[PDB]
Amino acid sequence: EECRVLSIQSHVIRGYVGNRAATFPLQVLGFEIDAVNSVQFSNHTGYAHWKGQVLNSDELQELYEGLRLNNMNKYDYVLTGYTRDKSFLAMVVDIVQELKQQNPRLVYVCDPVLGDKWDGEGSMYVPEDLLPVYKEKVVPLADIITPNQFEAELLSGRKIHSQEEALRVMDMLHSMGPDTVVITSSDLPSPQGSNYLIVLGSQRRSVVMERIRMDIRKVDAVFVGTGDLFAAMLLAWTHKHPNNLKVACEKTVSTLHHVLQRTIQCAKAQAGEGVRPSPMQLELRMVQSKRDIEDPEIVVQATVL
Amino acid sequence: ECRVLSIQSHVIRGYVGNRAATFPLQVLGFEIDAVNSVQFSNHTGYAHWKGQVLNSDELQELYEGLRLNNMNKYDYVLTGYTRDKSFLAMVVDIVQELKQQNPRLVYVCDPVLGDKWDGEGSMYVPEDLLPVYKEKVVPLADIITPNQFEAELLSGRKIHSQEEALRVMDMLHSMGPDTVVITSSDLPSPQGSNYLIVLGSQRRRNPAGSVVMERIRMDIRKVDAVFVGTGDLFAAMLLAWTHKHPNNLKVACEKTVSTLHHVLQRTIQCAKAQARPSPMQLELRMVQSKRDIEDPEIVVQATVL
Ligand SMILES: Nc1ncnc2c1ncn2[C@@H]1O[C@H](COP(=O)(O)OP(=O)(O)OP(=O)(O)O)[C@@H](O)[C@H]1O
Ligand SMILES: Nc1ncnc2c1ncn2[C@@H]1O[C@H](COP(=O)(O)OP(=O)(O)OP(=O)(O)O)[C@@H](O)[C@H]1O
Ligand SMILES: Cc1ncc(COP(=O)(O)O)c(C=O)c1O
Ligand SMILES: Cc1ncc(COP(=O)(O)O)c(C=O)c1O
Ligand SMILES: [Mg+2]
Ligand SMILES: [Mg+2]
Ligand SMILES: [Mg+2]
Ligand SMILES: [Mg+2]
Ligand code: NA
Ligand code: NA
Repeated sequence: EECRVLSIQSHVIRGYVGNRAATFPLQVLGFEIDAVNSVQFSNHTGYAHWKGQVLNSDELQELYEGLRLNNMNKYDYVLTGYTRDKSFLAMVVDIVQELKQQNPRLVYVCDPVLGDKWDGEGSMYVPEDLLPVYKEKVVPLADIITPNQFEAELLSGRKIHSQEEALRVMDMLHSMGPDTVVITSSDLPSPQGSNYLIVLGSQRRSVVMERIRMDIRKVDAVFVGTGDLFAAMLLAWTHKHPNNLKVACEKTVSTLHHVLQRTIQCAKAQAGEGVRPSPMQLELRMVQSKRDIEDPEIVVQATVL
Repeated sequence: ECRVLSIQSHVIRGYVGNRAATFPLQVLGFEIDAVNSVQFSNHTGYAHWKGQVLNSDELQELYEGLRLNNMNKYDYVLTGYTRDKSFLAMVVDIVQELKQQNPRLVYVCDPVLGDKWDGEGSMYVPEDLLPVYKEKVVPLADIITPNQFEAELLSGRKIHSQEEALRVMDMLHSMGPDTVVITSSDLPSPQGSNYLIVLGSQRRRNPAGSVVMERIRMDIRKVDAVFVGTGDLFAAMLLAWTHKHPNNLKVACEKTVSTLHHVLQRTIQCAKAQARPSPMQLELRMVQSKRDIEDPEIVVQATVL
């Protein structure tokens, strides 16, 4: 009847990040997703300016309490992403634990947002005290995690220089609890050329492993909200294709392809030839990608490792 | 691209305020930015509900952020249930500046003041809001959607018949808005007593330059239940379909009212099959009505007045 998702992420007025990047897509795919907005900002922090207010851990608990009092604390999935506050994350953990006791079959999709790699090596953009909570509290509770290379390294304590090392680090994260690990981006080399980024996916489930790889053509620009979109779409596609990590990843990545393809085109037309599109011009063309989200044309086959 | 700034309430579970208005508008291709005026666990018609509210200062701050980035350029502004006078005054100042930034901006205002329960009607917003609506908001509005009780409060006249309704509608036009739709009333229907009546009136200047007025009426059969959020959805869709059929109120209203019907029908059937349906079972089945929102099959035709 209904697949409900409790998604606790940022909200911006203008643009598509966090809950803004996750909601429309999931609703379009028929999920009863409920959005708890961890913050409400004018726009994402990639802009010259930004304003807003946050939601403290007490307010989050207050909201959970209202749902519980009405017996609306039964969800099929929980989805979380970027959080800057340690208190908030701990409160999130208590909530998932609770929702899990309420429904053992709940799937927690955790995007362990900690930072990223830029030119070569990267940096965190979350207070460091958060990492221990993610390693000790969050990830062990998670059923599906979506870190990028940097986050996978931080959560494992191991550096990743090759595909093999990435799969080993993924085995470590698996042992930490999550049955599905998908590294959403990395510096790994591709035979296709230098203009590619690699996605690796591992799923434990007769206990069998399924591992995949995808080589994605890089678009010349920095997008915001794509990691969030990736996690939400992975949530939707692993849902329709359980035990088929391959397809789930192909639909997720293809959906990202169409959205970004549509986004970079508009960004240019607006910026004009030879001019790099601004963050504003680079906002995901989300509503215009509705048909691509409903049924994405697979434009990337994933290789079975 | 058509940009809408919608300042209304947000709930975690259910569809009212920005939750009733956002998904449908996005489905229709509108770039709608949602400013959440409150964040509650659910709508206040449930046994319990908890949450926080946005104050006029935070609204001003969120707006300052859009402005600092030059993102205060909108085609439409949509407001609904507002609980605080200083908030409403802040909303008024915002709409003024936006209209200055763009003189073609259309302000769609749902002047939420109260309603009628059986025979008697009463307010559910601070009474000190009525003067602000009368002198500050409605004069800035291009499209208003009051229910019968609100048209009466705004006009200062009681409505006992179609004739009195049309006079208050002209009164409302003279206050400001070119489009006045009374979204519900207990006026008499030649089809029975179990009908609510919708009246619409739109003043526009045709190609030749003559100022004319289109007037319509719809007799909707009442369903046995109280829905929350349908008034919000009505305004949202009215915005969407008058945008599509700017010189045809009859069609705009027929698509708006037909969309509610399809939604309410699906909702009433997946509430009966659950049960009396409680507030939770009567939540608008928003996500499941996607197809109906995109292209509503017209099920009720309007009477030309
Ligand atoms: N410049 C780009 N070119 C092509 N695809 C991109 C680009 N940026 C993002 N993507 C798409 O978005 C996905 C996620 O990458 P991103 O770098 O946006 O997230 P992450 O950094 O992997 O996630 P997060 O920081 O939220 O944990 C990539 O797998 C790819 O599908
Ligand atoms: N019980 C019902 N039976 C049939 N249709 C209904 C019913 N309730 C709401 N509707 C639909 O929703 C529309 C809006 O009515 P509602 O009473 O929901 O809002 P209002 O009270 O008219 O608006 P507001 O938000 O300004 O108070 C009606 O015109 C109709 O299309
Ligand atoms: C507050 C906030 N939410 C969401 C996002 C989206 O993150 P990503 O670019 O990985 O999709 C960002 C990006 O930094 C952010 O700052
Ligand atoms: C915060 C809020 N938003 C929206 C609504 C829904 O209004 P309506 O049923 O007139 O569309 C309500 C109900 O009173 C409400 O409390
Ligand atoms: Mg990245
Ligand atoms: Mg992110
Ligand atoms: Mg009503
Ligand atoms: Mg309302
Ligand atoms: Na990621
Ligand atoms: Na109304």
